[PDB]
Amino acid sequence: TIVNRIRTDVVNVAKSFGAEYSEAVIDQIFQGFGEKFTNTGFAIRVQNKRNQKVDCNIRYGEAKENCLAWDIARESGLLSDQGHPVDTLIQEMFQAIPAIAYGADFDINYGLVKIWHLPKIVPVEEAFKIPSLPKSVNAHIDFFKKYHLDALCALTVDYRNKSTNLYFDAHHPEQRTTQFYKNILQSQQFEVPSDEVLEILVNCPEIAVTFNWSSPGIERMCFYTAFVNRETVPQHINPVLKKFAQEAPALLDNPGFLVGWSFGPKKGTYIKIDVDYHGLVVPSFFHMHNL
Ligand SMILES: [C-]#[N+][C@@H]1[C@H]2c3c[nH]c4cccc(c34)C(C)(C)[C@H]2C[C@@H](Cl)[C@]1(C)C=C
Ligand SMILES: CC(C)=CCSP(=O)(O)OP(=O)(O)O
Repeated sequence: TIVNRIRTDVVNVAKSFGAEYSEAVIDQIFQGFGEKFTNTGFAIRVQNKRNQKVDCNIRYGEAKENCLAWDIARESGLLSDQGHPVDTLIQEMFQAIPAIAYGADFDINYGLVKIWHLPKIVPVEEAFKIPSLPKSVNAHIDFFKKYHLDALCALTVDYRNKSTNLYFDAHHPEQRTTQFYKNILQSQQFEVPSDEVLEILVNCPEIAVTFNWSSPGIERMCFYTAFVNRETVPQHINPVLKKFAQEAPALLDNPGFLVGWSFGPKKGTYIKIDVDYHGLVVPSFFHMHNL
């Protein structure tokens, strides 16, 4: 079956990258969501957030107007009340902005970590009405204006990290210059990467900005780029990129990949790479950003 091949592949990725994982967690996740993994946008992700440690996430998305993952996770025990503003945030999101899709994200050592809300691209003003957003979001209106973060293409609630992301379509001509990325990164006193990475960033069609309830500032920013096959991933930039690009499983032989470049302060400066397991994610990425 597809679901058994997926579960096998996930375990094999975790063992190959030495990622911490829990067989009991994986059993819970697949009990609730394995059927969903078989026939929707499904990806396996690895990242090097923590020092000398690779983490493995699995995630899916589908074009439903309601947030089915929330009901499944509540019923299957994968999401309990946190005693925290995240408890109702996703509900508020789907009440405040109409969704064309939703998604969910799982750390295979923990369980459900995030749920995504995917609207049609809307002005970012539509998010300022969401009551339980961290106050730092409204406090950053002038920042969003200045860096042409006006076109909101997704929202996410990170239940484990207790944080939220806003995702923007990087449509503005200024975002085709390396100076834009140097300036938005320096504005947060984040690390500025090499010129190589900068000329990769200028092609990023999407920018994520992370907020939380523990600071007035931005926690980290992420620039996302897709690659149509293993060969065009910039494997030389980092060993995790090379190893995952050459080894990641998929249902076709040469799958595409989504690469996120994260930047923070002792920070979240790191790489994320996801494999387009079924082949739907990468085209939907280009389509949602009109490329
Ligand atoms: C299918 N789908 C999902 C989609 C998604 C959820 N949140 C997003 C925020 C920005 C962009 C995207 C998403 C897409 C459309 C590029 C997409 C990515 C893949 Cl990796 C995911 C997570 C499924 C495994
Ligand atoms: C397009 C990408 C692959 C999904 C967007 S959500 P994310 O996984 O990048 O969010 P975080 O890394 O948890 O901040």
